[PDB]
Amino acid sequence: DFHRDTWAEVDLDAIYDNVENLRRLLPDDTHIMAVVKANAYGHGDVQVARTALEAGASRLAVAFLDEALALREKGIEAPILVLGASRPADAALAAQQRIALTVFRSDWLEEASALYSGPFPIHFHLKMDTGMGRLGVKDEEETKRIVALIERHPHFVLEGLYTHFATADEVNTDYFSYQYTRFLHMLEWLPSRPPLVHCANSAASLRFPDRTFNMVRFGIAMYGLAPSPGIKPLLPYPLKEAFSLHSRLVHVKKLQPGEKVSYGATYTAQTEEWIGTIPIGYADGWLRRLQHFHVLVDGQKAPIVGRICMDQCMIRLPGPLPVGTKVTLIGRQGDEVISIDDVARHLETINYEVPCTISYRVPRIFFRHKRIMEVRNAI
Amino acid sequence: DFHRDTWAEVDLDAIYDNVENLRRLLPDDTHIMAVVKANAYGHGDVQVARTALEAGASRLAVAFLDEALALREKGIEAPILVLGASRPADAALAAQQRIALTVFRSDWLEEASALYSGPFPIHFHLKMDTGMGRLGVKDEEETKRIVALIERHPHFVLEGLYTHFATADEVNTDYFSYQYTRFLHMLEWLPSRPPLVHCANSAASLRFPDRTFNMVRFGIAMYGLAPSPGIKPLLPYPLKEAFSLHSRLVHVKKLQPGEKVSYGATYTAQTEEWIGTIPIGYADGWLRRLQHFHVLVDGQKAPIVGRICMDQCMIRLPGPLPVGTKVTLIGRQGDEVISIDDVARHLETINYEVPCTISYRVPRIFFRHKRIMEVRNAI
Ligand SMILES: *Cc1c(COP(=O)(O)O)cnc(C)c1O
Ligand SMILES: *Cc1c(COP(=O)(O)O)cnc(C)c1O
Repeated sequence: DFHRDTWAEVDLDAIYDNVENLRRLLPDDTHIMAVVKANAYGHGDVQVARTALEAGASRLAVAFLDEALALREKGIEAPILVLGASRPADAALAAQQRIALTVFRSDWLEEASALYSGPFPIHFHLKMDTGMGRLGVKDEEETKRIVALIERHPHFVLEGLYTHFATADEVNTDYFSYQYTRFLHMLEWLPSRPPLVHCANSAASLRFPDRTFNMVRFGIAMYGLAPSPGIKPLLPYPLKEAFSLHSRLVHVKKLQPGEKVSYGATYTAQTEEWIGTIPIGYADGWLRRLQHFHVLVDGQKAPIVGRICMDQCMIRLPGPLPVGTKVTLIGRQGDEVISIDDVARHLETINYEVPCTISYRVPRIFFRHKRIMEVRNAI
Repeated sequence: DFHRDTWAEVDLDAIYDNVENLRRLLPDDTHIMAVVKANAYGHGDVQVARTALEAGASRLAVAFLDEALALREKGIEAPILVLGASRPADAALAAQQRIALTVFRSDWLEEASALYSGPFPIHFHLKMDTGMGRLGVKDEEETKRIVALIERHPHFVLEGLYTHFATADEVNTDYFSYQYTRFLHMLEWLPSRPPLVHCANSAASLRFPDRTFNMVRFGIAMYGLAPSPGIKPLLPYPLKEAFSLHSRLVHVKKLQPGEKVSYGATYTAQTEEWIGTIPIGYADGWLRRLQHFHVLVDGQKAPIVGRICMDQCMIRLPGPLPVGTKVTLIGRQGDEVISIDDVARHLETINYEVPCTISYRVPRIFFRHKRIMEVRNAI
C-alpha cells in the first residue's frame, strides 16, 4: 500500500523478453548471469531476479555481500556471485549462505585461510584486470600465488575467473581487442581452466556472442536500456524498456502575469497561465537539474517551471485540467513518449544512473502477464 | 551490521545542539516543529526526530502520509503534520493515527466529508499561497468556503494555518517582506484565529525570530547546514554539521605510464602512479558528475581518476597505501575537510540535495554522547 500519488511501474514482461531473446542467441552451454546489483538497477531485486531466472538465467550477480544476503532472505535459492570486495572475516558467512566471492589479492586469501576452516566449501571467482584498472590481479606471481592458496585449502574452490571491459560499447573495437587478447594471455597463468570463464557484459555479449566463453554477465540490456547510443543500431534484437514513472496533479491554479513560482522566484508568469503541482521532487531522485525538462500531461508536453523542490515541483499546463490528472515523467502517453535516455540527456549523464537515482521513497508497481502482480513500497 | 566498508555517520550530538540553540533563540511561547521529511533529509527519520524532541522540539513534519505512518510505527507519539497533499479517502487513517493534514482546496474537503463521519477528529492546517506558487489557497471566497466546510463537520478541526517563503534565504528581503505582508492580509480572511499560525522555515526563523508567530518549521539548519550561502554570516549561532561519509581502500596497485583507467578508458597514467579503488559509486549517491572531485586519504587530497562506476571509483594515491586505509568523502581528516557545501558546489546544486541522494544502500551509524548509538542498514 502507498499513500502518495507518485509511483514507478516495472514491466516484468519486458525484462522477461530481453533475457529470453538473449537465451535464444547464446550457445546452449552458455549460462546467463543476471546482474541485479543496486536493487536491480532500481527496478526491484527479487522481482527482477525471479523473472530473469524464469526466462533462462541460471545465476545472479550483486555488488557487495549485503545485496546477496538480501536476495537469500527474500527466498532466492539460485547461485549468487558478489562482484566486488568483501571482508576476509565474512567468508564463513558467504560460505554458509552459498554465496560465491570475487578474489583478486593474495593477502586476502592468506587472511581468509587463517579465519576459515570449513565445513562449507567457498567458491571463488578470480578477477583479472586486463585494462579496466578497477579490480583484479595483474601479474603472474600473484595469480599463481592466489591459485596455490586456493588449491591448498580444503574448503576453497576456484569456480571461475573473469575480467571486465572498459570499452565494449564503443563502436571502435581497438581497446576491446587489447583487453580480450590480454585476457587470453593471462588465462595461461592458470594450471587448469576453472569451470566458469566469463568476460562479457551487456554490450560484449550482444555484439560478440560467440566469443563470450561459458558465462555472460547480463546487466543494462535486461532492463531494456542500450549500453550506449552508438551501439544501438548494432543490437541483434529490439530491447523493451521496463521502467516508467508517474504522478498526478495535486493542485491546479491560474497565475496572473508577473506572478512568480518556487524558490528564488526564478520563474515569472508572462501571461495568465495554469500551473499544476505534482508530488515528486529531488528527494525522489527527480534532481533539481531537471528544471526546464518537459513532462507528459494529457498527451502533451509541459515544462517544469521554477525550481524543483525536495518533494514537489510545478509545471505549466496546456489549460485548466482537473486535479488527479495523470502526469508521466518517464514513459508513454498517447502519441508522446519520454524515455530514460531522454532524461539522461537532460541530466548530462548515462541511462545507468537514472533508475538507480529514483529513491526508496517511490513505490514500485510490478506487471507480469499484463496484470498488476505486486506493489513494493520501501517505507 | 553491514558488510561493505562504506558508511555514513550521523552525529546526533550536533543535531541536539542545533535545536537546543534555537529553543533559546525563540520566545518561550513559540513552538518548534522539526521537519524530518525525506528520512530526516537523509539523516534517519526516527533517530533525528527523537533527538529533536529531546532538544526542545514538540512537533514533527513530514512530506506525505507514508512518512508519518512510518514514524508512528517506529514508536513516535508526538504530533505529526503532513505538509503536502494526501487523499480524501485517507482522512480516516490519518485521524486514527493522530496525524494533522494540510488542506488548500474546498473540493478535497467536499470529498473527505462524505467519506468520514467520526469518531476521531482530524486536525487541519490551512495552507495559504503568498508568493511561493506551490500549494495553498489564493483568494478570500475559497478561504471562507474551506473554513465553512470544516466548521460544519463535527470531526474536522482547523488547528492551524500557514504559508511558506520562497526567498527567506536571500539577503535582499524585498520578496520576503511582500510575502509576510500578504500573509497578514490573508489572515484577516479568517473569522477567528486558529491556535497555531506559522510561516517560518530555517532561514526566516534564524533571521527574524520575532516575526515567527507561535510555531516554527525547522529543517535544514537542524542538520547543521546553512539555509543559503549568502545568509551564513547572518546566522545567530554556529551550526554543527551532522553528516559525514566514509569508505576504505579495497584495492591498491601501481600503474605504468600509458595504462588507462575506468569506462571509456578516459584516464591515462602519465607516470608511475599508485591507484586506489574504493567501494562507492553513483548507485550510492556519489554521482558521475563528481568525476573531477577529490576525497581525503591520510589527511591528504586524492583526486578521483577516470569515470565513476555504479558501485566503485578510483583515485590517485600519494603513494603505496595499505588496503583498508580510511577514505573520507564528506568530512574532516586532520587539517583537511570536505563539507556538503563543497560537494554541492561541484554538483552545482544546493546542500539540501546531497544527503538526500546518498542512497538506501549506505548504512547510517548514529553517534550520541560520542558513542555509537545504532547502526541502520536499510538492506
Ligand atoms: C555491473 C556489472 C556488469 C553489468 O554491466 P552492464 O554494462 O550493465 O551489462 C557486468 N560485469 C560486472 C563486473 C559488473 O560490475
Ligand atoms: C521542507 C519544509 C520546511 C523546512 O525548510 P528548511 O529550509 O529545511 O528549514 C519548512 N516548511 C515547509 C512547508 C517545508 O516544505
